Amino acid sequence: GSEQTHRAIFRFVPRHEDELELEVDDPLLVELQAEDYWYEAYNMRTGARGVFPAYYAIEVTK
Amino acid sequence: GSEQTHRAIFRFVPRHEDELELEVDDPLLVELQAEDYWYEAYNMRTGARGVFPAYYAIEVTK
Repeated sequence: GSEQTHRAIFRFVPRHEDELELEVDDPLLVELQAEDYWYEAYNMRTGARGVFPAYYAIEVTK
Repeated sequence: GSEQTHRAIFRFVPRHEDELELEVDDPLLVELQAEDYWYEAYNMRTGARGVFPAYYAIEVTK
């Protein structure tokens, strides 16, 4: 119950405290697709939670 | 030497004060391509300066 929703496609190294670090192909569970084009999610590989630029991830087919 | 170096390909709405807002197709002059995958640049359309995620722009070969 509650599974992967997206996948990171680009390396994202945070510059800000609220951001989620991403490594290519990281499995993601996106909680919100904010209006300002930022995604709020959990990185299923690292377990960390944070935000990142929307275009850094693609949708995974349920 | 203030010629265009890149062009934004994705919409980027800042969440942090040091970021540079981007609209698809904005011509950019990237001053620094930082090691943490963030670009420091000048938006030639708005005249604003700031940083943004590297993968949000492509390099012009003109």
